[PDB]
Amino acid sequence: SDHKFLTQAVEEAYKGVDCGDGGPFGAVIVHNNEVVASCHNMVLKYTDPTAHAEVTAIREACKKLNKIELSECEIYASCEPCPMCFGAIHLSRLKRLVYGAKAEAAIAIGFDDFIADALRGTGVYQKSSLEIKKADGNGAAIAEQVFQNTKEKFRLY
Amino acid sequence: SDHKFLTQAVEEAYKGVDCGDGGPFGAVIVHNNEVVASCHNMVLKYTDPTAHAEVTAIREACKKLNKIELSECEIYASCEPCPMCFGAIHLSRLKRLVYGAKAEAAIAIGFDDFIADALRGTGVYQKSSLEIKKADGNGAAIAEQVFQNTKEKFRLY
Ligand SMILES: O=c1[nH]c(=O)c2ncn([C@@H]3O[C@H](CO)[C@@H](O)[C@H]3O)c2[nH]1
Ligand SMILES: [Zn+2]
Ligand SMILES: [Zn+2]
Repeated sequence: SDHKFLTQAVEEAYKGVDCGDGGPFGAVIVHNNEVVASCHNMVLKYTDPTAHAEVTAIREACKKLNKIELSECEIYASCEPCPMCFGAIHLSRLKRLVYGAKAEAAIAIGFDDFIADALRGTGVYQKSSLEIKKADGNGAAIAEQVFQNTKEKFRLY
Repeated sequence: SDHKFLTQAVEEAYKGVDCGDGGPFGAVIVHNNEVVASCHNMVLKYTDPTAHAEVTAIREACKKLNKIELSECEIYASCEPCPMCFGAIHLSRLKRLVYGAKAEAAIAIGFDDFIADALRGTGVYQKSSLEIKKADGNGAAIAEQVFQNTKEKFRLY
């Protein structure tokens, strides 16, 4: 089922960058095969630099479930969560994170080299509680190609 | 000027605890001596674990200035911002952060050992360039006293 929800997050990234809500980033929060929230980056729509896909999904899932913790839930991110979003994932008590593309795939088309030390295990103070799965194979390929596809779409604009 | 806005952030922390909005944390965003946002933790009121004082303040300042970057603004946090909030401060491009109490003051009364490497200078993948001032003297005194005064008066999260 990992493939299904990761590809749904990828679809959310495409949808969000097509409708102009924000950058090509998606996030899906699931509760035992049940989709709780399916969101993308809403920074431009909300005029909110904290409205990344992961943060938006956390907010919507927490409001839908009437609780500030998502201990029974897992999050699927189309792209490797940033430091802010990884911190939000920690605070949300999500029990597992699956992300598709490395941050370098986003950096390749002009996004900031804003990478979470706690996700990559390079910190002194911050460590991760979280089970972190980096996607491989076909899901990883789809997620990685997201960014070059979006650049192609808007090339002649 | 630093002491005034840090004191206002401390006051926001106290007000938020008294309201039941969240924990004893405040944040004030300033543009050239004008207060752009004055917020406290809203986790309990919004059912939103991302609604820390700093994130709430960034949201409100961005909505008031109707822009997603706060390049000429400064932020005053009653307590050392967590990894999430420091990532949000990074993304909002705030040029200066003044914080009152070290994170250990909050950790000592039950909060997560959840510390931002990039703030303390131990980040590797997260490279922050904003100016960071840790309060001294009376500011540090009142900011630390926040956590002694608010013990047992709010629900942890
Ligand atoms: O930056 C923060 N803003 C808050 O509102 C807040 N509320 C609680 N905490 C927790 O306090 C500790 C010290 O930063 C960390 O465990 C935070 O998650 C907060 N950190
Ligand atoms: Zn993010
Ligand atoms: Zn925080």
